[PDB]
Amino acid sequence: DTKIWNGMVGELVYGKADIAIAPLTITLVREEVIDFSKPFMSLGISIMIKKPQKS
Amino acid sequence: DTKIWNGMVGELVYGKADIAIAPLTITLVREEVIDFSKPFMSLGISIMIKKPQKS
Repeated sequence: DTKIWNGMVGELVYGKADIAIAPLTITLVREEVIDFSKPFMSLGISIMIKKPQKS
Repeated sequence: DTKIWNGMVGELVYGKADIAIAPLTITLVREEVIDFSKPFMSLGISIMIKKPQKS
């Protein structure tokens, strides 16, 4: 409704922070409001399961 | 010696091509001469072996 970026983006768009070195997902809506560097950590959705156990 | 980029970079730096949509490794020496987009295909050096031959 207010279309206010909160968080670290709201600290970068509104000038409260000079840069954000943090785990931050580069999305297209975040791309248009702040300039990202090239990604240092490629990742994605992964599968966490228990380790198998003898039974 | 001549410090001439060949290839598609030599087609982009020297204006012979307007854009390069191609499999192209984003390196730092290539970053300074042409502007890359954010990477669409994260990858790296992988291990190709034969499939096991259980018979």
